Amino acid sequence: DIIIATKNGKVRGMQLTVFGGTVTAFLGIPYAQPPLGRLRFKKPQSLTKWSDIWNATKYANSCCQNIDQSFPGFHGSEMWNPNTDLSEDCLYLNVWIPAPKPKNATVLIWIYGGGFQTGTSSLHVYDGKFLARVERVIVVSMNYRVGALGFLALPGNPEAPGNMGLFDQQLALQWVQKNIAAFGGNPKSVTLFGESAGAASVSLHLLSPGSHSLFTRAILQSGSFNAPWAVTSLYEARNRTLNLAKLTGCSRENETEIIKCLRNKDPQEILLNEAFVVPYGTPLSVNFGPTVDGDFLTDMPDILLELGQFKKTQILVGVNKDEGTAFLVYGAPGFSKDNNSIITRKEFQEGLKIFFPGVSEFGKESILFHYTDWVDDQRPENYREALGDVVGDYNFICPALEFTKKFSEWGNNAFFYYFEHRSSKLPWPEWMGVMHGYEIEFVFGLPLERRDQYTKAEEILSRSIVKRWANFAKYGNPQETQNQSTSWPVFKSTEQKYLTLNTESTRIMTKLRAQQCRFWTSFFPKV
Amino acid sequence: DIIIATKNGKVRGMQLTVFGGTVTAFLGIPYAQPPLGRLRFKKPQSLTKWSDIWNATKYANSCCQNIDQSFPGFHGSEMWNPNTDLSEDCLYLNVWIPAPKPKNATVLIWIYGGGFQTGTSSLHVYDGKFLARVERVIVVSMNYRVGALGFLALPGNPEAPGNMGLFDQQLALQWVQKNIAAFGGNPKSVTLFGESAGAASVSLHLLSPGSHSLFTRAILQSGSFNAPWAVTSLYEARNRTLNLAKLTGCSRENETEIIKCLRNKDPQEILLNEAFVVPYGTPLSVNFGPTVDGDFLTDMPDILLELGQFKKTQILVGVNKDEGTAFLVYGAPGFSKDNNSIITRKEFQEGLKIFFPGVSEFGKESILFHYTDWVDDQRPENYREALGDVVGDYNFICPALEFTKKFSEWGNNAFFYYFEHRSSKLPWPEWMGVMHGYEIEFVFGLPLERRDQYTKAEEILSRSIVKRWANFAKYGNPQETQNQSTSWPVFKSTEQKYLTLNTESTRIMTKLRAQQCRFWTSFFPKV
Amino acid sequence: DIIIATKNGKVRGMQLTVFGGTVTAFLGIPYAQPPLGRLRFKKPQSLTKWSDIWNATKYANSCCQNIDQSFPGFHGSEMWNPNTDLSEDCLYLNVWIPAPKPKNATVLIWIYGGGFQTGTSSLHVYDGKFLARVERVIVVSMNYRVGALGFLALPGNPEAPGNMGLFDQQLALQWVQKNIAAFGGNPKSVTLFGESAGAASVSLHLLSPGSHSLFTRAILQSGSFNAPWAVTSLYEARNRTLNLAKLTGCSRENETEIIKCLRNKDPQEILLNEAFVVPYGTPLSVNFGPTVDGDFLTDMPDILLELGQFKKTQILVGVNKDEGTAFLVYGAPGFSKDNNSIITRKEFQEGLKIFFPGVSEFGKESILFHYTDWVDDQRPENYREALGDVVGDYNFICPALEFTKKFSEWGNNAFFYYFEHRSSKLPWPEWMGVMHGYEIEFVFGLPLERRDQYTKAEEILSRSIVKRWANFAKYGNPQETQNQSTSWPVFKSTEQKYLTLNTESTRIMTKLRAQQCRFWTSFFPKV
Ligand SMILES: *[C@@H]1O[C@H](CO)[C@@H](O[C@@H]2O[C@H](CO)[C@@H](O)[C@H](O)[C@H]2NC(C)=O)[C@H](O)[C@H]1NC(C)=O
Ligand SMILES: *[C@@H]1O[C@H](CO)[C@@H](O[C@@H]2O[C@H](CO)[C@@H](O)[C@H](O)[C@H]2NC(C)=O)[C@H](O)[C@H]1NC(C)=O
Ligand SMILES: *[C@@H]1O[C@H](CO)[C@@H](O[C@@H]2O[C@H](CO)[C@@H](O)[C@H](O)[C@H]2NC(C)=O)[C@H](O)[C@H]1NC(C)=O
Ligand SMILES: *[C@@H]1O[C@H](CO)[C@@H](O)[C@H](O)[C@H]1NC(C)=O
Ligand SMILES: *[C@@H]1O[C@H](CO)[C@@H](O)[C@H](O)[C@H]1NC(C)=O
Ligand SMILES: *[C@@H]1O[C@H](CO)[C@@H](O)[C@H](O)[C@H]1NC(C)=O
Ligand SMILES: *[C@@H]1O[C@H](CO)[C@@H](O)[C@H](O)[C@H]1NC(C)=O
Ligand SMILES: *[C@@H]1O[C@H](CO)[C@@H](O)[C@H](O)[C@H]1NC(C)=O
Ligand SMILES: *[C@@H]1O[C@H](CO)[C@@H](O)[C@H](O)[C@H]1NC(C)=O
Ligand SMILES: [Ca+2]
Ligand SMILES: [Ca+2]
Ligand SMILES: [Ca+2]
Ligand SMILES: [Cl-]
Ligand SMILES: [Cl-]
Ligand SMILES: [Cl-]
Ligand SMILES: [Cl-]
Ligand SMILES: [Cl-]
Ligand SMILES: [Cl-]
Ligand SMILES: [K+]
Ligand SMILES: [K+]
Ligand code: NA
Ligand code: NA
Ligand code: NA
Repeated sequence: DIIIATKNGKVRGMQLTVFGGTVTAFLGIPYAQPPLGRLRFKKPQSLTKWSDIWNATKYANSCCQNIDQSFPGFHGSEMWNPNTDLSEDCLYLNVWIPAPKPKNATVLIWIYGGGFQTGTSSLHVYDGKFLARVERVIVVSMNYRVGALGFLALPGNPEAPGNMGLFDQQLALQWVQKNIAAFGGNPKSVTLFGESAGAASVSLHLLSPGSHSLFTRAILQSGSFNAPWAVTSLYEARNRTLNLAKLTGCSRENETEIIKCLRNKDPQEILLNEAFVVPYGTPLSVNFGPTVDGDFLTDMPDILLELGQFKKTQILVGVNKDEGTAFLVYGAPGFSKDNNSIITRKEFQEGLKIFFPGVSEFGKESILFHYTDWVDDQRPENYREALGDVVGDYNFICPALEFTKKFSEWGNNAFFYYFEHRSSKLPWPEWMGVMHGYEIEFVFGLPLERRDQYTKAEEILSRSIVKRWANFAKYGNPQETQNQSTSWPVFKSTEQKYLTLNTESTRIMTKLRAQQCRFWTSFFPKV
Repeated sequence: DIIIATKNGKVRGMQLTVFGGTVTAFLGIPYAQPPLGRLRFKKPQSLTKWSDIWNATKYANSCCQNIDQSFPGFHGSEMWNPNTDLSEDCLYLNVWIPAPKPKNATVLIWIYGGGFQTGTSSLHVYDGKFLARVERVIVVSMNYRVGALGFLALPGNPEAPGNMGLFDQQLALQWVQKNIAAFGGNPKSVTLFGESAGAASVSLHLLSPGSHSLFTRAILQSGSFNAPWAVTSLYEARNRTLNLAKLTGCSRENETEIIKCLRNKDPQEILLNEAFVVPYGTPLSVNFGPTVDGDFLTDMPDILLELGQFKKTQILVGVNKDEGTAFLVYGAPGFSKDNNSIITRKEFQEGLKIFFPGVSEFGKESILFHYTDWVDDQRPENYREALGDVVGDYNFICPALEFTKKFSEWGNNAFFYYFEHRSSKLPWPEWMGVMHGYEIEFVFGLPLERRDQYTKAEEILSRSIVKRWANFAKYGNPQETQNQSTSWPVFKSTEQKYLTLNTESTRIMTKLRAQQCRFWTSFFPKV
Repeated sequence: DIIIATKNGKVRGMQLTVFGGTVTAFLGIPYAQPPLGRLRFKKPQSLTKWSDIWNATKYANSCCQNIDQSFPGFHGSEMWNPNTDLSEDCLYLNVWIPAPKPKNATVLIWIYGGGFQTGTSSLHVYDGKFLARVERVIVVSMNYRVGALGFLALPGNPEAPGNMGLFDQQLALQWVQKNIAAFGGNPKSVTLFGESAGAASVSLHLLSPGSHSLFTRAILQSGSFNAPWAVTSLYEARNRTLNLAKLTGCSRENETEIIKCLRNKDPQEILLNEAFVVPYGTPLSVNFGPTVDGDFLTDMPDILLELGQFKKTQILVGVNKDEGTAFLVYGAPGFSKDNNSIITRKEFQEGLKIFFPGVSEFGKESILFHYTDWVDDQRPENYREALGDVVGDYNFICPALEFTKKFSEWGNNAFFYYFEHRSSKLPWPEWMGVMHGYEIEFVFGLPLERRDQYTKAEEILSRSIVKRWANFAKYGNPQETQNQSTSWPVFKSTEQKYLTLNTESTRIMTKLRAQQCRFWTSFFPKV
């Protein structure tokens, strides 16, 4: 029976057996007033406090969200769907601590991705028990609001100010500051890590004055706020809020009246209308996401990045070799997870329409030109691979690299990785390669479980990643020092060294995607 | 009558005459609850407090320990045996202060060696009266628990958490922080110094967060925690604790029950069984020593060293020219302190078995290969000298040099010495050369006593060492500035300058044991 | 009527007219209990406090001291004799402030010289009214005890611990810290300046931990503690105290009894015996001066200087072109202030005996050799000039330069001057050149007074010195920025730039007395 006294009252955890040892799991601790009724669309409000013992022995409700129904029965898509009841009552967090209770352990705080429209902390591939067991760190993860319920913005209006889910994340960091010592944690040694939209969140906490003292350092897996899906302009955000009102029958003259009406809608009516607030979407559409609110974010984030206005600390940043491929089967013509998807030039052309719907003809021809100068054989997979690379380079890899250059130009140490191992168990087909999201199970140490059908080479690779992430969190330096590992150099503009993560041999390389990123970073923005 | 008010009450010292002046000695001040009964195997508990005057006019009990009985009646071994009653009631410390009472004197705190299985602060060669007299520093030394009573580990279990004797040392540093100003000491100018296991302790205080604010700088004489005898793995430590239980009839199912039973054993039964907790020992075996406990030591120390996680301050590190020779007469075949020990190739081979019992045949042939390429004469002492060098280089000199490179790579000033003077009075034979432990009497200034049969050259050498150690403690720079001495350069990786200490001429040299340490440091660990 | 409330009570000043403006002078403010009766030979004790108004309208008693009677009626010697009653009741200080009262003025604190055997703050050439008038700084000066009454040492015995007059100076700095804001001063911007023994005092405050927070920066005019007259060894100090006891009939067995007896002697009996505590003196003898007391001075000062243990701040240091000449007429044979003093080789030889009484024959021949290799003419003044240079280089110039190299090697800015202007009014004869002590009237701005028979060129030179000293005190940089002056470079070891101060043209030169100082600094000490 393990009971911890928190600031707001007692909580009871549960003991788990993990690799011949024990971890204590406190699952579903609340960290804010449930955001219901008059609190829908508002900043999270602080927790009242309880007497008696709160039982943190099961995962809580996931936040309301639309679900992926493109591949019913298929584990490759379905593993990302929520595995707890959906509810507006979802502001809870999880804590995994080593047993015996540690004395002053580093804390790793996970922020899930999902486009800021989806996601939940309770997914199997984010289970923190393995990290707590093996590295003796404490792992924390939180649910935060997503979609319109988390990001609806009528900027400047506190009834719906925008960025509510980012404030949810913030309030959970504050909970760790006030409470984690009771669990044997060091509030002075907190590292945020997150993937995709979770990585873009981590990058925005580096920018938010109110987050600066709530953590020590940051890890960004395939995401950063300068990615083109990551931040909505004030103009598109007001437009979206108003389109949502049109569709739900809540157009009014007074803006506060609009929100009042929106608070009477059932969550379903709101979720059903989210896809249509926009005239054309792509598979990467973020209809309701971070905005410049004058509160969480004081100015356009590209300006803060460029002018050095962010927390000074070390970062670890990385991407997967085939980021863009998972998205091609959610609308590009000629793609299928169930065949080899050899597409024509005409199909490639139509795919650019799917992925770059607002872009001029010239803009799209410039993409085709940069990506279809073949080298040179008449390989049939040319157009299929080019489309995946287009989508991965624009959306993930070039923004990650550019975030990393700009951040390290102000004097701090940065480490960059390129993940290139395809899981032996991936249910998606082979042409999709080393997909977006499929490093996460390596970072959380799932292949450390022998029962679990990963190869030996994969266990060893995961074990080494876990040690490098942990050494980064504790010490600021992602080395694996005992096993003659390749030493991981800092990423500097100029040399731009990065480390490859793979099962065969780990390499130091330079200037990842140099020709492609010159295209996306210096030319495409002008288009 | 000299009485000092401490935090826990009054203590009375005694006045000594030393070189026509006076020193006040407070011998046997307690600094913790005696660790008896239910306190055996636990962290030291803080002192209650007394009324009336505590008389600190004699050395206290030394901690329980096995004694060296290899050479009964021989001063060379017997001078290292305890010279006060053994008792579990042994947590006391000594203070020597100049007379008249100084105003804000630097403090030197001595930590004795003995393998973490033996040792005591009351030995003649650790008498602090000469340093206090001549350099006007205050000298403090403490008894700390050794053997299973000090280092038994069932890691994570507070009944026997491990590292108890290191916590004893810590609690004595805390006593100096709270109390030394009353004696005319500056708690802000404390230097730790220690030899062998005492030097490895000093190096672990550089690593322990709880020790960081309890001292200013560090001196390491023939020892550092990366020496292969200095730290026990969790795995060997649990195994040893359980083997100890088997032998004492204390195997139980509940671990806390094991410890409860262990607390009913007479100390002798525990001491008698210590040698056998291990399947084969060597003369350097440390059966019960420092472990990674999650408390004193938060992670494997080689990781902390490599990643720069330790107190930033100057260090003084050194070794003796023939470290390994003293050990050859505690089991290598063909050695004797009573003859010249000319050994054959076959004897050298068997000696490697004595010193490298768990090592593969290949591992041992690789030692023979590196050390027996003769230059080149057919000198009969070849194999005898090679064995001493093998044992000194692996166990002391290469680990000291590697500690020193890694520590100074993070920006702090380091000074390295090579002691090469054989005492005119050494009772051990000539082939043993400049032995392990025989600088200590020079550091404590014993040859400053003319009555004492050291040569003039030795008095002068000791006087100069004492001044360099004192200048290091007070000022961070071990120079002797008045007598046209050789200026002592800082040790940097790259140049690796060190200073030789000898009676003839003091030299600046580079890259001590460069070829040997490449062997022990980069190859041998792989074996 | 100008009345200032101090910590110890009200004081009344007087108004002076100075160059068509007003200065307020508070002369004779007490700063310690008078050191009489049982307080003779002890550290100064803090002031009780008074009611009613203390009248600070006249200079106080000067401390007991022997007087210079070598040239009765001669202004050149007599201007340095005390011009107020002598009394053991002499711990007072003076304050000159601009009118109107300034708001946060820099403070300059003057410490007079006189061999630590003589001197007083009330001399005409130390009048601070001109500096306060013209630079709007506040000037403070104090009387401090001299001779045995100020420096008698039985080291470690608080009845006569040594350095009492240095503690007098310290207690006056503390008075300025606690009280100067009431006078419109900035306790955060205090510069010490002093000449000869006063300059050596300033250099020892840079070394004393208890003085570190009592001032900001330092100016050293012809003096520093590494000069060979500036510090007495423990051995000579005990010997002197005991010789004093022999002569006064106070030899006892108990040392505290010796001091008790010494406290019954009339001050005259003590002063009369001071010259004889030593077997042979020279004209630069300092019979009772600073010692290493373990209190003011924690270790030998040459060690602290060399190892960088002193306050980190800017210094201004300088010397006069003919330091040594004033001393030749107090005992060297063949010298007279009343003729041209052309001396023979034999007279030069005897003069070395006067100035280097304890030195071997070899030591003295080595001086003759270094200084009498003529260039080359058979000029009759050769030996006369050589003796002056011997005495100035050994006693003042080489020690000042060496202090300045060592101090600036630890990173702080240093400025060095060479004063080479002979006052138009000097009453001493022409062969004595630019004498020791005759910059002081330039620093205090006496030639700014037109009524006063200095030339125009001298007024301008003084005005420029005053501005450079003031800019140094206020800003750390002794520039005169408005009148196209020669920019004063920092003194670095390596280049060793210094500035010449003269009436014609001000020059930047390098490596003052390079060949002579190599002799005194690297060879002579071995002799
Ligand atoms: C792989 O499967 C895809 C997905 O269906 C096939 O794409 C279809 O091809 C037809 C022609 O029969 C188009 O008119 C359809 O509209 C496509 N369907 C969709 C739903 O996009 C593709 O042709 C197959 N490719 C292979 C076998 O190489
Ligand atoms: C020096 O003394 C040693 C120590 O005894 C001798 O070693 C023994 O040599 C014998 C042969 O007589 C071996 O079988 C023994 O087992 C050795 N004894 C032990 C106890 O180790 C050595 O031979 C002598 N060496 C000399 C005189 O050069
Ligand atoms: C200048 O005056 C000095 C000082 O008196 C003269 O020195 C004396 O010379 C005589 C020879 O008549 C020595 O025996 C004396 O002992 C010296 N007297 C003292 C008191 O030192 C010196 O000769 C004169 N030099 C000149 C005129 O060039
Ligand atoms: C944990 O470590 C920090 C520094 O990182 C320290 O200030 C803090 O007080 C520690 N707390 C413990 C050991 O409880
Ligand atoms: C280091 O290597 C060993 C195998 O030689 C393995 O058991 C262990 O998991 C490795 N540790 C890390 C952190 O990679
Ligand atoms: C001793 O020295 C320190 C600085 O090293 C100072 O802060 C402290 O207060 C001093 N104490 C004394 C002189 O009592
Ligand atoms: C310096 O040298 C002298 C002998 O010339 C000697 O008496 C003294 O002990 C030496 N001091 C040190 C610190 O070595
Ligand atoms: C004088 O200047 C200092 C800084 O040099 C400042 O901190 C202080 O308060 C000032 N006092 C005044 C203007 O009274
Ligand atoms: C600057 O020069 C003028 C004459 O041109 C003079 O009156 C003044 O005293 C000078 N100031 C200083 C500080 O030297
Ligand atoms: Ca999977
Ligand atoms: Ca010895
Ligand atoms: Ca004059
Ligand atoms: Cl085309
Ligand atoms: Cl390159
Ligand atoms: Cl062989
Ligand atoms: Cl070299
Ligand atoms: Cl001659
Ligand atoms: Cl030059
Ligand atoms: K090898
Ligand atoms: K010479
Ligand atoms: Na489903
Ligand atoms: Na014995
Ligand atoms: Na006179």
